[PDB]
Amino acid sequence: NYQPTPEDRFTFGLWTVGWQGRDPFGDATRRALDPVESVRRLAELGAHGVTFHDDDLIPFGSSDSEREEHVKRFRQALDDTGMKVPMATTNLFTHPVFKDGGFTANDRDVRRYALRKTIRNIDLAVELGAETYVAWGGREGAESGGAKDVRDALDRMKEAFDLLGEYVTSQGYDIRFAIEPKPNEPRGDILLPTVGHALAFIERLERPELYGVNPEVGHEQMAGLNFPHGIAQALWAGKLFHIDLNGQNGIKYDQDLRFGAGDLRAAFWLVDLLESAGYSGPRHFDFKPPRTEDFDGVWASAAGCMRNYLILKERAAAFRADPEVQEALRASRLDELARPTAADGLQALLDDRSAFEEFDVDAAAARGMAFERLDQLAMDHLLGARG
Amino acid sequence: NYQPTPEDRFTFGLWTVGWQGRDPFGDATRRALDPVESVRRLAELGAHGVTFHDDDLIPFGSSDSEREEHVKRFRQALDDTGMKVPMATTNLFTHPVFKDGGFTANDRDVRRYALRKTIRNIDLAVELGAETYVAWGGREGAESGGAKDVRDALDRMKEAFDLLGEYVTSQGYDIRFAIEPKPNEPRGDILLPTVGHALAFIERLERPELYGVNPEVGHEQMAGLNFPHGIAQALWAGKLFHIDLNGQNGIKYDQDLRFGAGDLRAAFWLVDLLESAGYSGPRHFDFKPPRTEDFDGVWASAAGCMRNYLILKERAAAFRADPEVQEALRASRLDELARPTAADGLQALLDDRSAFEEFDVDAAAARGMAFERLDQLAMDHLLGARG
Amino acid sequence: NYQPTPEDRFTFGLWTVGWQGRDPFGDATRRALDPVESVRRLAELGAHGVTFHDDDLIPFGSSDSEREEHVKRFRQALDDTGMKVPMATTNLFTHPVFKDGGFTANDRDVRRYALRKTIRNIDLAVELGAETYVAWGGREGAESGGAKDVRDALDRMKEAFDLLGEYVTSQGYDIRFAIEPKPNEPRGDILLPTVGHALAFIERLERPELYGVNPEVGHEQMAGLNFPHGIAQALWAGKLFHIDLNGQNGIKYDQDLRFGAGDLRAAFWLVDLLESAGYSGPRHFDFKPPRTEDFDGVWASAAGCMRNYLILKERAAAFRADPEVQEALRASRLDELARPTAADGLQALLDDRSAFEEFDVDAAAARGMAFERLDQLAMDHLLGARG
Amino acid sequence: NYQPTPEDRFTFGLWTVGWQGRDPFGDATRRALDPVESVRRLAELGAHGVTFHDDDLIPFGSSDSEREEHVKRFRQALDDTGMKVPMATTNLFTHPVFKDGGFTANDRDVRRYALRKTIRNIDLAVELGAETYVAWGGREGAESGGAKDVRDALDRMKEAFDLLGEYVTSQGYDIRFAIEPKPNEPRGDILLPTVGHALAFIERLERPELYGVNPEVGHEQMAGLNFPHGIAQALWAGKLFHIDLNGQNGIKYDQDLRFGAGDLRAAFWLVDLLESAGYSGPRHFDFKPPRTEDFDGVWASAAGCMRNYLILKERAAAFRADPEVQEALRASRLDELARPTAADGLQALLDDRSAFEEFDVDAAAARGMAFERLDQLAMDHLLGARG
Ligand SMILES: [Mg+2]
Ligand SMILES: [Mg+2]
Ligand SMILES: [Mg+2]
Ligand SMILES: [Mg+2]
Ligand SMILES: [Mn+2]
Ligand SMILES: [Mn+2]
Ligand SMILES: [Mn+2]
Ligand SMILES: [Mn+2]
Repeated sequence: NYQPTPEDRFTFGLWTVGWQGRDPFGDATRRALDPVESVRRLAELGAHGVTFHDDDLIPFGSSDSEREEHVKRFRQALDDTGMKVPMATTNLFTHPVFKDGGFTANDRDVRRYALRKTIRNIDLAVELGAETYVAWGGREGAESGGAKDVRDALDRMKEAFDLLGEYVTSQGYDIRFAIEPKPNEPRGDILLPTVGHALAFIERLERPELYGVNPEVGHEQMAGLNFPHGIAQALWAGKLFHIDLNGQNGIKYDQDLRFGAGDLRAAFWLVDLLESAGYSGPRHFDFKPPRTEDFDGVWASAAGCMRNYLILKERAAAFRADPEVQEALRASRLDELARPTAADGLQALLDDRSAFEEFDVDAAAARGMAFERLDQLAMDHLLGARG
Repeated sequence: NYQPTPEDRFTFGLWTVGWQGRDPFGDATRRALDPVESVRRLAELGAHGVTFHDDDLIPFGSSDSEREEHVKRFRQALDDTGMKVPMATTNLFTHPVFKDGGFTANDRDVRRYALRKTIRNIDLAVELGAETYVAWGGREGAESGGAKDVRDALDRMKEAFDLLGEYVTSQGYDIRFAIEPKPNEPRGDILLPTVGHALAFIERLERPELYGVNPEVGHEQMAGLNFPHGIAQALWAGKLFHIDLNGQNGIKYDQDLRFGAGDLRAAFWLVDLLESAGYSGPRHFDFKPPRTEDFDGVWASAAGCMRNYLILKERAAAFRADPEVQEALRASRLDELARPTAADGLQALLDDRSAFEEFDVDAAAARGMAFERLDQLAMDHLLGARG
Repeated sequence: NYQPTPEDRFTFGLWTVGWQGRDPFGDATRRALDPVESVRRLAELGAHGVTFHDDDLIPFGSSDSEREEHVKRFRQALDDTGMKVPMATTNLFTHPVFKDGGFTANDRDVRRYALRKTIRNIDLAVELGAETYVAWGGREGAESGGAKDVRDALDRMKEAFDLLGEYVTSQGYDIRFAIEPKPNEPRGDILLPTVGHALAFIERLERPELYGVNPEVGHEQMAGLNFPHGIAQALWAGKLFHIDLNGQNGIKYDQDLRFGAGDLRAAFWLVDLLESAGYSGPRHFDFKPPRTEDFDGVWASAAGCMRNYLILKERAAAFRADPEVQEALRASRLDELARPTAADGLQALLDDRSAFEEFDVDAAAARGMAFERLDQLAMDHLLGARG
Repeated sequence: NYQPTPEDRFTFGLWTVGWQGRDPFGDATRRALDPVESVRRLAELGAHGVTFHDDDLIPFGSSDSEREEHVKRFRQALDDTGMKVPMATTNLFTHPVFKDGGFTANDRDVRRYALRKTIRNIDLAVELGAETYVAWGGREGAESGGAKDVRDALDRMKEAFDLLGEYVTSQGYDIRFAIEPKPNEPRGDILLPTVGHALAFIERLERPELYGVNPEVGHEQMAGLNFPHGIAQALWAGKLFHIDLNGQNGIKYDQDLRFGAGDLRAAFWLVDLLESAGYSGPRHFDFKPPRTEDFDGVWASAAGCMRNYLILKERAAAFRADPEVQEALRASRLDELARPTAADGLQALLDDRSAFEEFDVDAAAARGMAFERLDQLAMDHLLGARG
């Protein structure tokens, strides 16, 4: 019941089920997984593919011969299981050299190094069949006001992304970029902190068509924002290239709980939106099995991610197909929201006495919106109190 | 000492000092102010100008006869004091007809009425010499997920702003629009909730050059965001058309405290940024004197807004003029942040062996950033524990 | 299906369904309800009783004859419907005289007035059969640091509550007090901001046995706290006298959505706790039907409060009775949490080599807690994915 | 200028300046410090003393032989510099055995081990002259609702603290316990999450006089609470045994910035309260120099903690000494707040017609509170815009 299949396009980062449980206050509680074991276990649970940072697969500072042997094992595991690699990314945050950032580090030589590290892994991503390259600028930011001139840093960030668009264009690579926003942690404030800031930044790049967003449930909620609303704005702009699914309990540290946990009604409205919009990209889980768990709990947590999506997908479809919800949407005038305000045009609007001179504002004000019934129907469907 | 003059460009909304103290849990504590009296008292305090909603100046429902008397009195008060009207805006949130929004109400007739109400006040704003027209969509949004399809709502919001841009260009008006974001309150979630979301939305308008942002200190802080960082991104995009200054203590209801209150160091870094970037627009206070105050406290609170700006301006200037701070900025490599990462081009960067193959990452990782020394110098300057 | 009955002990404040929709930015959207109509409508929906502020029932400044006629109508409506009045409270926040507080107003004469207003309504509460008297100190606090010496204010707050305990003891009234915490709004910070602060304060009253807490879902969540955890601490201390149920979407203004909305999984764990602890007080909804709604939406919202509680009660009971959840609780050692750590006593613990000298910390560390399976079983039960 | 001396009682944890910079997303940026070197560097900066976790001083797993050498070296360093050890604490959060807690772990054998580990370090703390023993239950709590029955967990926490109180009283030790609250991180929710919750819990211990709180600036601010207000309630209850000073920017991960950073006006009001109440304990800094810094920045950040305290102390003293501020305090009736509301008794209050029957509420409502003038004087004093 609610069994995931590869057609559901569920993907996992190597670093998700691979997380050893080291947090700001504690040591690791689990040993490291071989990426090959991760690929095989995830295939048996019904996953579609896996994603990776360069440093998840290739030990930092590996020689080229040493790099080749690491890829070849991962290689074979993907071949054996039919697992795809739809997305890859760069670790520009763990090594101490990135303590003030990669692309916007104050030191110029670190910025050049970060670009070279990124470009090497783009090559590898394309070889493995990745269609999306994610950038999470986790160290781009500041703890204090004078440490970072944000106008200069945005110049440096634009320069880096423009150079990367140049590289893939010169190589003829069929790959797009997705910026993953986060408001804070591990920096006090991170540049491009929300979906909105990232969307605005993309419009100033030299070729904006190459760049989209990879929003994460928990990151927008870390700013108290409505995640389905932000996803709707990304869809409206044509910029939802990828998505990170997990759970988060409000405004605190980045929890990365399994999808479904955290804010359950936001999860319901998110799945309703993705499915009714026909989003066809990967459903990627950027989550961390809590460090209380042994490895059997790791795979239970990963399976739970996939199961909760499938349950919510079923309830959202039942909600939209219910004839009673039908009528309630018409009663709340959702179909009128979808109609133009003034397709007659500006001149006609200015000459329409019914729009102002003779508009009965008191009668219009008395009309109820009937939102609370509509919402209780949605609650009933989520909880299985109707079908 | 720290006395404002009209040259400082301090402006205030009629609705700020005119707030009667009604909050969700309590009735008014102050009598209503005559707009003419506000203009005169504000001029006596050293203000540069005043701003208004249509309904602050002209009582809602006023006959075309009564509307003319109200503007005449106000124009006369402006002339007698000198005082300017740099910006105006529409009240699309108080009357019950707007309970589901103005531009994005589900009911089409409400949406047409909201546009007609706005266009009438654009005409009045231009006659009074306003250069900026502000839109705060306080009722655009939702409490529940099914009540608003956000993709349709963004279509309607774009339709509204495109029509307004058509109107002003057809009349030859030399006015620009500024969107004022806010994440929530009075709606559970408000559309375009942060500076970034509004900046992104503007790029999809038909004539994006006509539109910028009017960010408010407290509104970005209601999402836990760094207001100076968000202002920097607006400046970087060429979109800071106007600014609302006030105070806010973190993530809670919108407090609208006087400027300087709330987060004091963020106010310092904001004034440093505005003054160093050469922002030339109004320094506008969107604040509410607390309802504990009588009219003497109203005027004391308004004077405090201006005074705190002027103190912070002095300390930020002293900070940037200090040779020891200039040293510390070079020690933290802020000057290198301003340097192109790779003006030598993509190919040169790829061939530069010093950027990767022979980059000593451990030596680079060992470099201290000297940020804490720089920040304590900024502390000392703010507190006047050095000159 | 999921039909409320008076035995479920659901209660509503007159001010909940009576809320006219006036918020900080908008006028009322609904006319006022006669308390008699409220009592009759709520009885037909299956409610158990109603609660009131003095000012909900008796217009402020009513004469004694005028007071008598208002009570007599309410009176008869309760008699006709069998509705109970289990709780009442005082409005010490709406009138401008309370702008700096009631019990902790700086002005001594206002503090005496607040006590006299409270004592009059205690008499009325007892006449109507109330067993709990709630105090929400909504104006007790400050916007600025110097306005309120909190040690002096806590002295004044203790003095007020001690005097009230004296009054009911002298009159022989069978009634208890419950303090309703809230962290902020309408004051910048409110004294006793959380359940914990209120519990601590009660221990310094002259007769602590007379005082408990009335926690509200949304208020604890306004501080980002775990509401079920706080309710557990109140139960542990023997202090849960009353509870306010509603919904809240994280850290923002006090939304007072209908119960079930906001944080749905917290609602599930709250009902699980209340039912398994055998809480026998009223299930009181302190909520506000959104101002988008007409009166038919008001009653739909109120019915939804009751329905969601009953659905969650069913899912929580099914969760606890599931033999698979059974085993999972034993697998996660919840029964071991309920056993003493050292019932053998201090001397035996100090002499137990297995507790330290010979404890195998590495073997103990390797044990998984199996929390993620347990939690996915709970998710499955909430969503009706198992029975 | 603003130079610390041992008389100022500034103390630092070994783990503060000794933090190597490991965060959830990054490896260490600094080498480990020898405790003897920290003691000497801190003494050179003007510190009064140092504090420690057992595992900061003695490497975990040390033989009883190796443990003695470590303490001897440290005692010698203390003697050479003078330096005191006013408080000590137990690390019950780093080792993986504590992944579900120490005192409230579901596994009983872990709970017994946590007690034995703590009791060993109490003996060491007393030998080094510590007067306060701090407990931060960083791992007590949960990520999911069913993992922890909080009522049983509070039974186990009380059992643990009662046993510790039995131990110290049986040995004749003259040490007191201080509970350090925190709302979340590293657990999703931590038990006893705020100052109020811990104060309430203490009153249910067997010997409550032995236990107080160790509040931390950033931890209360992680719940959006007013830290000076919470300190005032701890003082009012006689329970402020110790304090942790640092900086935090609002509701996010625990930043542990140096004191003065974060919320600057709250730091001012905190220092005003501590100094005016005559708090005599240590001024302890629980902070982390940012991982961007080298060892020069570590020491600069520590010096900044002390310097910012001393600047704020001067400005708060000037504020309270200013005759114009004393005037403003009387104008705001702070002196009347300090007056008993009804020292004449319940019966006299009931018979006082001036308190209700003849109280002119509209005249009282008209009184301005003059809070904004008072607060701007406090501003001026903090910024040194008056003397
Ligand atoms: Mg992510
Ligand atoms: Mg504003
Ligand atoms: Mg309530
Ligand atoms: Mg601490
Ligand atoms: Mn995350
Ligand atoms: Mn505002
Ligand atoms: Mn509430
Ligand atoms: Mn901390």
